[PDB]
Amino acid sequence: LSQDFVEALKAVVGSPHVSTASAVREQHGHDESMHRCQPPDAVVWPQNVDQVSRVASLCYNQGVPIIPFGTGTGVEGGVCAVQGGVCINLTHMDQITELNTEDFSVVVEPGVTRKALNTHLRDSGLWFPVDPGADASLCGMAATGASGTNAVRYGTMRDNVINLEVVLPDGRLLHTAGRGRHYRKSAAGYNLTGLFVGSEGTLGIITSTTLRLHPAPEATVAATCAFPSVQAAVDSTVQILQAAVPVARIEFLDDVMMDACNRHSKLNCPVAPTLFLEFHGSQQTLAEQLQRTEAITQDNGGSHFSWAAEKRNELWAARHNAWYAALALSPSKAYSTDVCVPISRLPEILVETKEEIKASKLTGAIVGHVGDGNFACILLVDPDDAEEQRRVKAFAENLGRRALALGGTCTGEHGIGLGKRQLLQEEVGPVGVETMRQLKNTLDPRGLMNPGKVL
Ligand SMILES: Cc1cc2nc3c(=O)[nH]c(=O)nc-3n(C[C@H](O)[C@H](O)[C@H](O)COP(=O)(O)OP(=O)(O)OC[C@H]3O[C@@H](n4cnc5c(N)ncnc54)[C@H](O)[C@@H]3O)c2cc1C
Ligand SMILES: CC(C)[C@@H](O)C(=O)O
Repeated sequence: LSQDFVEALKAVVGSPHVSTASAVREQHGHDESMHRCQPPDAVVWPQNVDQVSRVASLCYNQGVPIIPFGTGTGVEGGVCAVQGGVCINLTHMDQITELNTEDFSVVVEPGVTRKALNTHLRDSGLWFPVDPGADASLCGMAATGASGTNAVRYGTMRDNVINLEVVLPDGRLLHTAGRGRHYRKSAAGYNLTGLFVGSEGTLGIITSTTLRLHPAPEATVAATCAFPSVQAAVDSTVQILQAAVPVARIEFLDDVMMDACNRHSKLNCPVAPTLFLEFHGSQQTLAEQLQRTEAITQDNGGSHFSWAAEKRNELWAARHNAWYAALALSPSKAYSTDVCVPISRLPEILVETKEEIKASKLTGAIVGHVGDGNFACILLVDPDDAEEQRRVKAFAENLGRRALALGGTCTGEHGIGLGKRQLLQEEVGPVGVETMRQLKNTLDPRGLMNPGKVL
């Protein structure tokens, strides 16, 4: 990467905000996944949207790849600079603007995390529900199409993103639903917002997100329920959803995951396949949701609810850190699967996955947003064991195809990145692939917008 080009970058954002140092680049060449670190040629921190546009234009017209970088908590190698180029760390734009409490909406820049937004919303009676376990950039969550434990009731990022400000690859500024606009529904033209949610930085750079806010629940109750088998826990989940109990959270941990979270946190739950549950409503509706949910779990051998305030906070902090609890079993890197299937097929595939984990030499922990028909298998890797690494690939790839055989999807929330590109081709077929690629080509003709990812 030439000296003239570095100086041009410095002319846009300022000398302290451009780095070609090896250590700085290596810190931006990987996320939380096992994908090998591939350092960008430079890291740049733009200070405002005009600078983002000018950096993109400079890179695009010089043939230099662009890698958007949020908080680096992705798990599919999205930020890995597989073709080098300029990593654009967006987190110095960290302002919350256009807070509209009366319309339930807010605008956030990429440096704002969910924790920052909800802390600033304290005493407002509103909150933002989509809750990945990591302290992630909200614009990064828009880019990956993230969900979370609350999504079963309050929706995913796709459900809660109202508008996006996007710097297109050549530097043009797009407001996907129109500058400053926010509303509950629209039929005006083609919905551009949904195209950029889940685009993983391959269609442009999200520089602000307009988010739907939600009213805080009147009352909240959380509990855990232990089961004799995976089958019993997942049958309960499916029957709770089919009875239309509006649970706020319903999370599955197998016995391995439960034990790992016990060891990594303040919990001392029975080591067994377990559901973490949370209910929102008034006192009347809570008692009614509880009684219907306990009846279903009892029918499948579930324990009486272990109730949980500080202890719901420790409960959900343990769940949110399950990824790190799993890593701490083999102090190793990990790969995560992320399939999502029609809910009636969830018992088949979860039980089958548990049986396959045991039948193989591999270690795995299972945790899942099962209210969405979604779960993750966390598979540890010795970073220096090449034989283990292909067995992990082979396992994750066979699980993905089993989900596809059931009518599901290879990723419910994490995205495709580097790891699921072949599975995506099988999921949507040749006309789906060509259509997606035609969309990529019109927004990024030169193929410089995070190349090598998704497609
Ligand atoms: C402990 C843990 C728990 C997690 N739990 C969940 C969970 O429950 N649900 C879930 O969905 N994910 C979860 N994740 C994954 C991850 O946190 C999410 O995918 C999150 O949305 C990534 O955001 P980020 O800014 O950290 O992404 P990064 O890793 O910085 O980037 C991810 C991808 O998005 C692109 N990108 C980032 N920011 C932008 C932007 N502003 N504009 C355009 N493209 C951009 C990058 O180029 C890359 O391709 C978890 C991760 C960890 C470590
Ligand atoms: C599996 C990890 C990465 C996240 O998706 C979670 O559900 O906690």
